[PDB]
Amino acid sequence: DPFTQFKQTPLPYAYDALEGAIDAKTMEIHHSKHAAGYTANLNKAIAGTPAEKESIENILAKVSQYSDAVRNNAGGHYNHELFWSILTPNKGTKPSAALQKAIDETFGSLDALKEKINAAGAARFGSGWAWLIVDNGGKLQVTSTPNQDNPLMDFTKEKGTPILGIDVWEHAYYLRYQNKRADYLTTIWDVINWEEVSARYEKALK
Amino acid sequence: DPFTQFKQTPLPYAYDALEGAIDAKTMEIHHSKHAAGYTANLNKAIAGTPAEKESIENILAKVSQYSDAVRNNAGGHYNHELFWSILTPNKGTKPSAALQKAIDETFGSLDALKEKINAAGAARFGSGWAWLIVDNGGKLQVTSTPNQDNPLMDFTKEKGTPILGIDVWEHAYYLRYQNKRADYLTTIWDVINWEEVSARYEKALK
Ligand SMILES: [Mn+2]
Ligand SMILES: [Mn+2]
Repeated sequence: DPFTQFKQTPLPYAYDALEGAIDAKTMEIHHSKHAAGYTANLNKAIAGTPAEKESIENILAKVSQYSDAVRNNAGGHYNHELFWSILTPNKGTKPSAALQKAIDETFGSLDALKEKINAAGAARFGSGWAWLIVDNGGKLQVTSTPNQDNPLMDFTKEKGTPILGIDVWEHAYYLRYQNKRADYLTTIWDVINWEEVSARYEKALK
Repeated sequence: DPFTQFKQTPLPYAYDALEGAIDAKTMEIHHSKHAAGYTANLNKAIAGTPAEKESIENILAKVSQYSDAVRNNAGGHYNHELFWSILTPNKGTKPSAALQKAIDETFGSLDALKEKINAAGAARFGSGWAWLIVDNGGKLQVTSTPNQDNPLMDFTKEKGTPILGIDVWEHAYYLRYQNKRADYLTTIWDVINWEEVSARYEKALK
């Protein structure tokens, strides 16, 4: 049906393509059950409200005006859509020259950035997400959020445009890693698509 | 070491005793990794603080006065300790006459109570717990809380003494049920120890 407000973008890889870090079963359930449910519930939650024809960014920017169902499913849809786009089976991507320079000046090195993201992800108690954002000063920042909340939401304290998010809900890693979230965080870097992260950074600065 | 403030209780059954509803691998990780960590981090968090010599119930009753590490691990330890005690491989336990009468007058029947708990469990977005509590007027209530929070905490909306808690963190059900939290909730009734729930009820009314 072309007329639904929100859709899942087709995945640019197979469910078993990311086995360097994420098992195939997780990819399939995570995409076709969890994430698909956020999209369907978002379409339902916005129906008949002022969010009905708004962009996802605009819904998040005014999210406190809407029901909790809009919040949780708008976050869910946005976050997962971003997450799929920043994974890849192709090894060895790296930040653009401009992103690399910004990472080095802000954190020291790519390793130092990964350490900070890993630590933020580990420190998120319960369900949530780790983020790399561009703030309203054009500055890079590492944050985390609970549940499906994100740095675009009106009430979020550390606001900015996400260029990278890593899912630390237990559903994202339990089948392969069980309690070992830190091993998931260490390993996921092998499938992060730094070309996509870099394209998002370019747009955030414009 | 007899002098630590908090210790875990070993399971009063085998890890595979609950395989009607819960896989052995989950029981082992859940008790030896997640719940062991909450106990250890609780003992560390309260050390050298006023919580250091307080009972777990008293810590929780003032938990807003302490750090997040105290709140999260005090809840974690209490909730898991209660959880293990209300599971059993002994099939066909039933509420005591006193508890059954209160259940029937408040909810209508045992099935009605189960429905209500299953619904609270399903509606808890993110990580948390579903609870049956005895409130401060002696009456039964069904609630849910986020993360490791619980009804003994000073800032919980619906306060009371828990007699039954069901863990709806993904780690509690993902290996066996994946996204199907509702199937987990339906099935877990097979292993609820109503004899322990009834003992907790009797004590709560005092
Ligand atoms: Mn997810
Ligand atoms: Mn648990």
